[PDB]
Amino acid sequence: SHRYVETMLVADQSMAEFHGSGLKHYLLTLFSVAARLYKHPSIRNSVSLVVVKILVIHDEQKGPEVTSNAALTLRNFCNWQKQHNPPSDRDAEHYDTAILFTRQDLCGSQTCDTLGMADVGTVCDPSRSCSVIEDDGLQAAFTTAHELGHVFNMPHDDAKQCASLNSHMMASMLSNLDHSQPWSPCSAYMITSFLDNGHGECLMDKPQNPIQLPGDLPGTSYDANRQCQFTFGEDSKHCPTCSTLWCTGLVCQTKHFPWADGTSCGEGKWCINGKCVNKLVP
Ligand SMILES: C[C@@H](C[C@@](C)(CS(=O)(=O)N1CCC(OCc2ccc(Cl)cc2Cl)CC1)N(O)C=O)c1ncc(F)cn1
Ligand SMILES: [Mg+2]
Ligand code: NA
Ligand code: NI
Ligand code: NI
Ligand code: NI
Ligand code: NI
Ligand code: NI
Ligand code: NI
Ligand code: NI
Ligand SMILES: [Zn+2]
Repeated sequence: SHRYVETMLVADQSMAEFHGSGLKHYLLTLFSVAARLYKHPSIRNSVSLVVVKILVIHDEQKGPEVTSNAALTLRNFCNWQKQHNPPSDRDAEHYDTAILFTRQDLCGSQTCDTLGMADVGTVCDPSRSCSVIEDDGLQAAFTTAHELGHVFNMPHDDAKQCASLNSHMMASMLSNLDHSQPWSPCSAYMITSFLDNGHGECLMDKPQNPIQLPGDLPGTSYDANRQCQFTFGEDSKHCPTCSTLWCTGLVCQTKHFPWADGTSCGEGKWCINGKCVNKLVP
């Protein structure tokens, strides 16, 4: 059976100001990458992330209170998004989940290494189906997949329950993603059970005129200078391939993330899975 995750994307005042007019393309660029990831066969389910609504909070007072407190920010946003969801799924802009994006540096009690936040097993509960994502660059696309995993009842891959079942999207710490198997067996089992138990019944309807997702690779929209800007601010640029984006700040810096797929790395070549390869595949 085919599940469709009708989504409202929301950007706060920090996003509007930082991104200007290009904000909405940026949000859908990030979300198209998430959608691709959920179409990977390793999830062992048929799941279509679709956009039915986008809100930009130009005026802070017209949005939820956003703070460095990542937990309090999720809760603030989860309460706030209820007033903007039409009561019936028959409604066209009715959404099964809501995601907030902020330039704000998210922190837990311990560090500000926090990238994102969601409760576990909330997808068909309109009071609880929410995520907040830190915009630290195109890599936030993967924070978004991760958070939605939690929303789909996925625990981290080092959770005790994942032992006999189990590099993948639901890792508790950042490292090299297996591009041939983005989702672990634990992950597949856990979303599969969640849906089998009946907690994905809201996802069966098809969206009405959903907001169209970019079909091109993200690096086609955004060159390496732009990617450095997204992560390090507008004055940053690409440091004088593909494996690690290094950026100015001659002083250079990196969040140890690859160049986005599609990023030009010479005439006739672009990045694909951290490798500079010919655009005309043999
Ligand atoms: C207690 C929280 C832990 C929390 C907030 C930790 S975290 O913010 O550091 N975090 C873990 C790493 C994860 O990595 C995503 C990712 C994967 C591949 C690439 Cl290529 C890039 C990226 Cl970005 C992002 C979120 N956390 O896990 C939040 O989700 C917590 N919250 C919910 C839980 F279910 C468990 N723990
Ligand atoms: Mg890739
Ligand atoms: Na942070
Ligand atoms: Ni604007
Ligand atoms: Ni666009
Ligand atoms: Ni305020
Ligand atoms: Ni594995
Ligand atoms: Ni400037
Ligand atoms: Ni360059
Ligand atoms: Ni470092
Ligand atoms: Zn997590």
